[PDB]
Amino acid sequence: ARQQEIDMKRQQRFFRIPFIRPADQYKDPQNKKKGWWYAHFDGPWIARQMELHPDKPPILLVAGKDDMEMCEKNLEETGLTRKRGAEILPRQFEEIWERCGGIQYLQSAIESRQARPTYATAMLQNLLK
Repeated sequence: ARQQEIDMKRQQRFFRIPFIRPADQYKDPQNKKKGWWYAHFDGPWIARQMELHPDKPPILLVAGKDDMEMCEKNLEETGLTRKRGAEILPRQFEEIWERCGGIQYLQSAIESRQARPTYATAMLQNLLK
């Protein structure tokens, strides 16, 4: 069943990491746009992904659809966890998620059965009201 897929009984971890682009990093100390990478991992994998770059629009990625775009490494295989407190709050993630159009993207794959009902999709269904 739908809920059977989502199943809100797994691990939920959200993180973020503000890293500067190498190219801009050295070519110009001032002209070094900072890119923020956030990802809401679920258990050993992830279900929500969002990228923000001063030069690159809000790249909203999700499991199933942008499985190749989003993080392709388990929590330990990611690195954000190893960092110095990469974790974050769900309020911030959903803050930007709505600030751009993540829900719309999810609702699109959700209906097309591409979003892969894992957790965000269900959370989205509730976030719709």
